[PDB]
Amino acid sequence: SLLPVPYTEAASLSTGSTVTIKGRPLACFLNEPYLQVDFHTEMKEESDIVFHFQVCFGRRVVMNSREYGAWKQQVESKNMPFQDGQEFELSISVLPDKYQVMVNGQSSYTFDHRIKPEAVKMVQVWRDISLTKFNVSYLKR
Amino acid sequence: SLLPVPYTEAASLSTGSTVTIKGRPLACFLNEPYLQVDFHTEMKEESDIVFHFQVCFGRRVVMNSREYGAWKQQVESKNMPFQDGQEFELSISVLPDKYQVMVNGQSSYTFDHRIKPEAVKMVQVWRDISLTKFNVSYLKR
Repeated sequence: SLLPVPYTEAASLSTGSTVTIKGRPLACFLNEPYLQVDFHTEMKEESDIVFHFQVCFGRRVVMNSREYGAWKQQVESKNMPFQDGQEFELSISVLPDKYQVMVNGQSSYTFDHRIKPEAVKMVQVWRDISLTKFNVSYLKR
Repeated sequence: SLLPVPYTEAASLSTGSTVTIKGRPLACFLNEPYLQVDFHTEMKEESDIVFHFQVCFGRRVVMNSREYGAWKQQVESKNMPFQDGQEFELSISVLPDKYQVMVNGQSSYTFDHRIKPEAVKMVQVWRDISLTKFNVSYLKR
């Protein structure tokens, strides 16, 4: 929609940071659109990924990290709070021990830190969505 | 790029028809962009799919049909003629017994007809590509 997709923003994260995303799938869930959010260690798209979050709408969510070019241990969830045909609000909070993903206000996934969040330099949001809002908060020391 | 993605065009197919697509992946192959081409039986995106062609660039290709709302027997290929970071030219020829997919001029996949190609009313091209050319030929009786 308003923001370009794939969407890339330079970013820094630490405990207390929140990444907020508002968007809509580009296809009905029968057609299995995807959503992906990657927290990268550099601006380059081939850089390592501290937190990879990939939704296959209506089916499953996979989370992982990519470290020195290699994918690590995948975490697979069948939790599916996203609603067919609807706009979603996604919040990703940086807690001391993990990322916490809220979907439409509901805690829905968490992922323990494998790499310190301070390693993040870029966030990419892409695949089969339109994006109307993206924000990273910067209020904490 | 120039054409909107997801790209939808009303279409009719019969023996001798060719669907030609020129585009570029939106991500490096390390990030596993997808490409999908679906031949639908109606203009509605939830309609049945006579031919579903889904590339995970650098990894695999899956082909299938969706008949009365249900996916049928998946065909999986590890053939990967697509080149990292490059524009591709995809041709899909309607032969009497099958679809034949050419990638950059090279025969790369085929899929036997499960539903007559005359059932097609729409083609959708979507997922992680930009599109510069789309054509369906209409030269044959």
